[PDB]
Amino acid sequence: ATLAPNRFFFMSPYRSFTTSGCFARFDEPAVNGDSPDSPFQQKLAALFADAKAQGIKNPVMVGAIPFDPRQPSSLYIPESWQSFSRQEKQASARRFTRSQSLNVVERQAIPEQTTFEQMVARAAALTATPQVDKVVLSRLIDITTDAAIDSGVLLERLIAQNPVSYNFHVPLADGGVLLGASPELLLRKDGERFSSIPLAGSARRQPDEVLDREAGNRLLASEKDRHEHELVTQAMKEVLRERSSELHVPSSPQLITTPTLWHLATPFEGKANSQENALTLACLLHPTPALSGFPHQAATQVIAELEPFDRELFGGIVGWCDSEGNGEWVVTIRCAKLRENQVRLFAGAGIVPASSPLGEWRETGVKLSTMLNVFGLH
Ligand SMILES: C=C(O[C@H]1C=CC=C(C(=O)O)[C@@H]1O)C(=O)O
Ligand SMILES: [Mg+2]
Repeated sequence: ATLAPNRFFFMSPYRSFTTSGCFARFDEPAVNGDSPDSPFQQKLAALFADAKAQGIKNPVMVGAIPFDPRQPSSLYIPESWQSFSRQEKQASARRFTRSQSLNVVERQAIPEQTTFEQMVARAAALTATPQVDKVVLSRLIDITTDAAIDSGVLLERLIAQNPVSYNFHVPLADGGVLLGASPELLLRKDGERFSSIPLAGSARRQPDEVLDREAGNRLLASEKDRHEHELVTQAMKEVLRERSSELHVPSSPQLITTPTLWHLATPFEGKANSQENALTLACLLHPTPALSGFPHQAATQVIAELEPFDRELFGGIVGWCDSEGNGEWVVTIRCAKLRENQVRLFAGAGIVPASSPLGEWRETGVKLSTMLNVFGLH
């Protein structure tokens, strides 16, 4: 049995659930969604009361928000939801046997290696200057297949290969499915308590648990990545100052893993005002310098002049919140948009003065391989 493409699914060490039905869609842009006087929040709160009044106990709001919060949002309240056991689902997925044979008929890197290296070069150059210190640049892989892609079977494969990550499956207004295995927590809020766990900095994992246990330790030392990382953490520090009652931040990062990568992480733990819910804080933080750059608005402008595509939901956030200030939001990376027989993958890095284009090209390549492995490609 597999999940139908019109259900939301979210797999997390916090709350893991599915959803059924669609009481109300919510397209409203999330810009200035960090202040509760915002159209986004007033509309959001309007719709929650609408839902409760109309008979829905414990409404939740689910879906994704795009990189650029001006662009519209892909949220909606389901008619219902249904908790499930993370560990139970890991085990069923690892046994899910029957897969789909897929024939690719086109595969396009957008852009290809050379154009990407020139974009990495022209971006690193501009970080050396007073104009920006960090920009994140991304690329895509477009895949056309000869038959519609079964979203449910693919999701089982993704769980089996990515047991530990924040795994999501989002129905879109166009009939598509946004799907991925994010390692990066952008914002959890459990009652009054909140955390965020930004990543930045990467190294390949190795098959041998000797060269693996040390390729990591290298990551912990590499000044390139340690500096990559500090830009993200200083910025999130400043932004949370007058938004959080308390706030604890380690000054040095720690190692975490995906099946493909070592990453550097810094956990944030704080308490926030009753003025705040899961999305006001998520909208505040996102995008961090791990997904856009630093300074944030200066780096969006390099991204627009350099990236030959619209990121749309990629590099956004995906998740949920309820009517009572709680929720979880993870960054939309290690992901794909599926629709009928067409798929788009996404990956970004991670660009400062010391970054070589061959390095970042291959870094994004390893990140893309999470979703390529789900598809059975290299
Ligand atoms: C943009 C991505 O990663 C971000 C978060 C973890 C590692 C990153 C890096 O080392 O450059 C990126 O800041 C992606 O996986 O597509
Ligand atoms: Mg990087």
